[PDB]
Amino acid sequence: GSFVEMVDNLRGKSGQGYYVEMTVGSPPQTLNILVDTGSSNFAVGAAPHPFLHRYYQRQLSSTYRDLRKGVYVPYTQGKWEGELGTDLVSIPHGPNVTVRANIAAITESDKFFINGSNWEGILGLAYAEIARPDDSLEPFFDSLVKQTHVPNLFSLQLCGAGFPLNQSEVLASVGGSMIIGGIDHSLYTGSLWYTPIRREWYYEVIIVRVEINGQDLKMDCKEYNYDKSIVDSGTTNLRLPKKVFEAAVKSIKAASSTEKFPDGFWLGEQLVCWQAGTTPWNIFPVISLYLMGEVTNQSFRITILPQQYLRPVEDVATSQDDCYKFAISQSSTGTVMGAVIMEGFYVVFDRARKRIGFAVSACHVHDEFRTAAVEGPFVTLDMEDCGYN
Ligand SMILES: CC(=O)N[C@@H](Cc1cc(F)cc(F)c1)[C@H](O)[C@H]1CO[C@@H](OCC(C)(C)C)[C@H](C)N1
Repeated sequence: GSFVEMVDNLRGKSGQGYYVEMTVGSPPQTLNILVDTGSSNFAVGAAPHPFLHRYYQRQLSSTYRDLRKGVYVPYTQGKWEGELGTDLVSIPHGPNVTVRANIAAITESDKFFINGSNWEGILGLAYAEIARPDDSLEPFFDSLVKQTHVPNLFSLQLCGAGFPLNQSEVLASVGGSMIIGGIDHSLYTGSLWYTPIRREWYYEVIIVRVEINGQDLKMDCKEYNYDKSIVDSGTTNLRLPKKVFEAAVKSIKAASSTEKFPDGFWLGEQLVCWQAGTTPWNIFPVISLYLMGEVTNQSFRITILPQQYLRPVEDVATSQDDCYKFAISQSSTGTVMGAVIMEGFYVVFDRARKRIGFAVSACHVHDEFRTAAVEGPFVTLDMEDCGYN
C-alpha cells in the first residue's frame, strides 16, 4: 500500500451514491461530491435547495471566473440546469495539487439531489465526448492531468456494507477509496485482469459471455452489448438490455426455485425479508460476466454473488429482519455495470493505456462458502463481433 493518504477517502452507499470531499474557490469551500464514472460534468449546488445543507457561493470566491454560458444535463431520472464558470479545486484526501477546472453552478434541478445523501455535487469522471453542452468543455480529470504530474489513471474500491446504514451511520463509516494517479495493492486480493476501453466516451467495455451458476445464457454476444456496455459508479443496479434481462431473470428464478418470490421483487419494486441472519444466500446463483481480454482471442471472467446483486434495505416496520431488493433491472440503453457490481471489485480506470482492470475487492461482502472472483484466461474467438454498431 503506497497511497496511504487516499485510502478510505470515500463515504456513501450503492443506492444514494459514493462521494469524496473536495474544496472549491478562494478561501476553500468544502463540499461532498458524488464520484460518477457514467458522466463527464463537474457540477455543484450553487443556490439553496431543501435537500442541500451547503452550496457553492461564487461571490465569496476571489478566484471565480464567469464563462457566461448556460448548461443542462439530463440523467436517467434526474436533471439540472446551471451556469458555467471556472475556479481553483483541491481534493483534501487526494494528491497534494490545486487545479483550475470547469464547474457548472447548479441553479435549477429536478429529482437530482437525494434527501439524506450527504453530497452537494457530482464529479463526472468519463471523457469529453459525453460532456454537456459539448466536447469543448474539458472534464475535471483531463484538467488535473494536463496541469500536474499526476499519472493519467484512477482506481475505485466501493465498499458495500451488506446491511442497511441510516444517514448518521453513512457519515461515521468508511465507504471506500478513490486512488488518484495510482493502484494501491492493499485494496485487492489475487491478480488484476484488464479489459480494453472500446471507445473513450463512457467507460465502454465488451461482454463476450454470461453464466448463471456456470450455465451459459446462450445468447448472441451482441445482445449483451446492445447498444453499449458501460462501467458506471453513478448507477445503482446492474442494468441489462431487455432481452438479456428477461433471459437472466428466467435463469435466476429457475436456480432459486426452492422459494417463490412475488413479481414485484423481480421487477426491483418490492423488498423481501427474512428472519435475522437467515437470508438463504446458497439458493441464489452466482453470475459471471466474461470480458474481452488484452491478448487476441483471450477473455477473463468476473463473478458476483447474491451478496452483491441483492441490495440491503431497511424494513417498512424497521424490524430485526434482514431485507433486500433485487438490484438487477431492464434497460433500453444497453448494459450498465453499476455500483452493486463494482462493490465486488477493485476497478482500475487506466486511461493512459485505454484499459479497465478488475481484481477481487478486499472489502467485498461474502460468506464462508463462496467469494467473488476474477479468473482467466479463457480461449474466446470473434470477440470484436460482440460489439454493437
Ligand atoms: C441513476 C443515474 O441517472 N445516474 C447518473 C448519475 C446520477 C446519480 C445520482 F445519484 C443522481 C442523479 F440524478 C444522477 C449517471 O451519470 C448515468 C446517467 O445516464 C447516463 O449518462 C448520461 C449522461 C452522460 C449524463 C448524459 C449513464 C447511464 N450514467
